[PDB]
Amino acid sequence: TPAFNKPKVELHVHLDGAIKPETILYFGKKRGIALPADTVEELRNIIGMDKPLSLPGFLAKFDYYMPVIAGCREAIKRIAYEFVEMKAKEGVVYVEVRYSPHLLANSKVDPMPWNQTEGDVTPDDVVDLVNQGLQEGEQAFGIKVRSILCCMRHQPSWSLEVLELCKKYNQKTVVAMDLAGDETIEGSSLFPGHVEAYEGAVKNGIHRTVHAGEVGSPEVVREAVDILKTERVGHGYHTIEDEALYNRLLKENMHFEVCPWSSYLTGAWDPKTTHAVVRFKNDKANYSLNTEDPLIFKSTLDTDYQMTKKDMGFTEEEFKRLNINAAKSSFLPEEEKKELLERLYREYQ
Ligand SMILES: OC[C@H]1O[C@@H](n2c[nH+]c3cncnc32)[C@H](O)[C@@H]1O
Ligand SMILES: [Zn+2]
Repeated sequence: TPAFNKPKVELHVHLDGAIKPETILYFGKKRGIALPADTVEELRNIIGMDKPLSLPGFLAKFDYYMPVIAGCREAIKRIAYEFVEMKAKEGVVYVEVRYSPHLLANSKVDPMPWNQTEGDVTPDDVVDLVNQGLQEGEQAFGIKVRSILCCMRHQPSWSLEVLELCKKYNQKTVVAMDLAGDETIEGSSLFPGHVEAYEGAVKNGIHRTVHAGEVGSPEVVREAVDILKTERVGHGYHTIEDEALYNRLLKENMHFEVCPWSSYLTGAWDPKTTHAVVRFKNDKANYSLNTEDPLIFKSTLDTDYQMTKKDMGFTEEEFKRLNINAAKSSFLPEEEKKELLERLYREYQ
């Protein structure tokens, strides 16, 4: 009994956080790289989370498997193809997948991630590989998929290259630029490289989204909106703490990419207090429901819908509403955006 057994739109999920324990296990053995466990079940209990951690603590779960995928063309392409398949099964008709091309390369990246040995999988090459896997999956499962390239908060030197990658692969799946990573790194939103990459995104027409306000204060969101110029805000739960900012973003119709389950598990939400999404629902705010990192939260898109249904009392009326806003707020060109909307209204009939 799915909470919302109808077509959905997902705007917030990381490719490297949506991998199958099985594929992780396959390449661990195939490359002879160690994993913390040798059974999908135990691998899933080590990588996955049962209780709230902190943002930096949760972020460490990637250390376990990223080395197994990074540097391998076959793996990079495969996880891209299998991602589409996963989303197809969840009943998602349009998705924007995000990831850091740098954390998957093993050549022309400094610092070299995961202590890898120089290879030939360049940051540009990883973008192309994901594109190919994404496209093959679209043909095979029939859903539309697009990508977003992430800037890492702690590594602003990578930022201008991410911008260049967005320019090159513009619409070749690539639709936007994101700022992901450790939100707690004081002043990370303001590092020159990040600011300059975003200034360039604005002048070159490249779409923008920024993780902000999951753990930081209203000010981090204010910097994302005012200085960085995001078109959307990843999370943004703390925005409501500044009635002025909240009400202003509400007026401009700012889109908040909400991830309920994630907010609880990253410690970002005290289950005693009313979840920010409730305020958004009541205020009729522009927001979407997202999974964020399904692998680590041992979850599915339905996890998040069920959660808002059971607690927070969401209805099908709201599920349809927020999905229309997600389609209106997607980074799809106008014509593709109309087609998506047409599709949903038909199926919501
Ligand atoms: O998907 C690109 C990167 O975004 C970071 N990321 C994943 N989930 C996140 C939640 N919040 C902030 N950053 C996150 C990860 O370090 C992953 O390597
Ligand atoms: Zn995220």
